[PDB]
Amino acid sequence: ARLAANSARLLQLHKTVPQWHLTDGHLSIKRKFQFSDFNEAWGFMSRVALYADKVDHHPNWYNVYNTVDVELSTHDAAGLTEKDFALAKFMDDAAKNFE
Amino acid sequence: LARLAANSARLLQLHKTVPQWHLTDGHLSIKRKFQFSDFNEAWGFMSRVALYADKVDHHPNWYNVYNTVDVELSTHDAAGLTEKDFALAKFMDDAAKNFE
Amino acid sequence: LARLAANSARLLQLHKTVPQWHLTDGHLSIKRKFQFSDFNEAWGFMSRVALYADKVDHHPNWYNVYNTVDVELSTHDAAGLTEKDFALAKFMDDAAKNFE
Amino acid sequence: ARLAANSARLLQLHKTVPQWHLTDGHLSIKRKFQFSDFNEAWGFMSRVALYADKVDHHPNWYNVYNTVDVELSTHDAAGLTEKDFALAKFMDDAAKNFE
Ligand SMILES: C[C@H](O)[C@H](O)C1CNC2=NC(N)=NC(=O)C2=N1
Ligand SMILES: C[C@H](O)[C@H](O)C1CNC2=NC(N)=NC(=O)C2=N1
Ligand SMILES: C[C@H](O)[C@H](O)C1CNC2=NC(N)=NC(=O)C2=N1
Ligand SMILES: C[C@H](O)[C@H](O)C1CNC2=NC(N)=NC(=O)C2=N1
Repeated sequence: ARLAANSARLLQLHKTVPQWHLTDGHLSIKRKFQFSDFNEAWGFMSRVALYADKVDHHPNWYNVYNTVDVELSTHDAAGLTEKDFALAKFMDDAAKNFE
Repeated sequence: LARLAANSARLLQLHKTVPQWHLTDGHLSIKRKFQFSDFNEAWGFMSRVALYADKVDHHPNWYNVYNTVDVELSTHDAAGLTEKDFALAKFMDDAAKNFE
Repeated sequence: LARLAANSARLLQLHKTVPQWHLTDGHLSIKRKFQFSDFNEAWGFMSRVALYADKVDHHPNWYNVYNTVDVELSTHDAAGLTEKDFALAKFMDDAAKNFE
Repeated sequence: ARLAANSARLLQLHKTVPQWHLTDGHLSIKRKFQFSDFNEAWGFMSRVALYADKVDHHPNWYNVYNTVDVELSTHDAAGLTEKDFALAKFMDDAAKNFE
């Protein structure tokens, strides 16, 4: 179950994915990725897809062209869990390759 | 190419070909929401739409959660609908048919 | 898991479920060659197989040219066929069905 | 039509994609990509896919796990053309992100 706002464990995880913003009573984390074209954006998403289905944890993301806008939270626990941070972390790494 | 006009005859004609889609409001764009069994399908779906989109250089605004993919289409440089939006819409429906 | 043995009863039974596939030679692996209209389909196809493969951690050897995707499956750490190879094979056939 | 072996134009293109080997009477170019896992390999392939269908020119590639083994040539001209080099180049760039 579901990580608590300003919680010790929470802030400790959020340390490792600093570029992501917390909602709005710590119920989720958002971040907005920007890549050079759609081709890059897709390459990105593609890796995230493979990982997501693997660990059975999925993003809510909104792609337009080179933008990919993500908001993450554990549905089944109605807020943040460990899973959301492992995802955000993966995304951050995957996206780093494009810098 | 030239920005199509609301309830225009051209427009309504194309729309007839892609009936599952709702027009905004008015008639600035077209929405539809796909539902597949799982993520795996949804992605198989999106994957093909990706290929087509980069080909014809015209891209969706879609929002994916799990097995649902929620699209809204319109030519940005046209600030409304044009031919390309319906070209897309149709692919997309065909692509999505295979999962029925 | 345990390396399945040639013409073994277990083996033949699974194979019955995935009949379009040819066994090597002998019976170290299983081959099949998919043909779709275009590349776009083939990729839609591969895309889903990708998702599944990284999930179940068991991966194909496939060779893609355009609209044909040519697979050969076998558990490497087992140096022959095992359950996983047939799990795959079946997905793959289902995945590929949607394009008929 | 179809670039000629040791041709001036040929060697000049091949300069820009040095890591690729020439066949065997300059009929095509091969190269073997190696990534950390399949997840990376797919991210790679995914970008190459998008470009390929766009420029209507496709690879012959053979993926196993983290390996992707490519051989490129213009089918319709039975040998190398410009197209093969634009592809190889794209691949090289796409793959560079993983170093
Ligand atoms: C229960 C549900 O049908 C699936 O197993 C998924 C999809 N992946 C998921 N992703 C997220 N973020 N929360 C979930 O509860 C979740 N469960
Ligand atoms: C003109 C522009 O900079 C790019 O070529 C793009 C990106 N892809 C596009 N996608 C959509 N939907 N409309 C466009 O006008 C468009 N043009
Ligand atoms: C044990 C090994 O290092 C990895 O976990 C992998 C890579 N994926 C694999 N794929 C296949 N086909 N057989 C394996 O044994 C396998 N194991
Ligand atoms: C003629 C053919 O059906 C397609 O238009 C393709 C696929 N892409 C291609 N790729 C390569 N390498 N050579 C081709 O001739 C080619 N043509």
